Amino acid sequence: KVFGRCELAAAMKRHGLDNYRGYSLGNWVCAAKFESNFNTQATNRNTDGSTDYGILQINSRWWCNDGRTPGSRNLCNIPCSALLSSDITASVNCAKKIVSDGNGMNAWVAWRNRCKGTDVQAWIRGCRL
Ligand SMILES: [Cl-]
Repeated sequence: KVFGRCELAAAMKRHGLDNYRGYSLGNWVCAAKFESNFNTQATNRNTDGSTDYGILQINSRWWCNDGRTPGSRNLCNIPCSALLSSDITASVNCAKKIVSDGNGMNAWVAWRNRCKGTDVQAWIRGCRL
């Protein structure tokens, strides 16, 4: 499904992402906007044979196993199919692991290039959280 901005903000806050590992909620909402345009079903194929899945575009080479990616490490220990659900729990749980591995939100290029450096709290402005 396609989430609305405040709708996603509320779901992410309920899932403990606000200020997780030092990243305020706005960062996560901004990343999702530019990574998948708030669509839980977005997929992107990469040159290395990997694919990015879901609202947070989680990669199959390191994080989830999709069964067609060479050198897959499955660090979140979940099939990539689970990250295409309308429910964001699995994606969020994996996202928490990705940010904890020691490089914060730099794993997400859309966040890195289009969110970082801007006023990200503007992404949750107007929402009841
Ligand atoms: Cl899969």
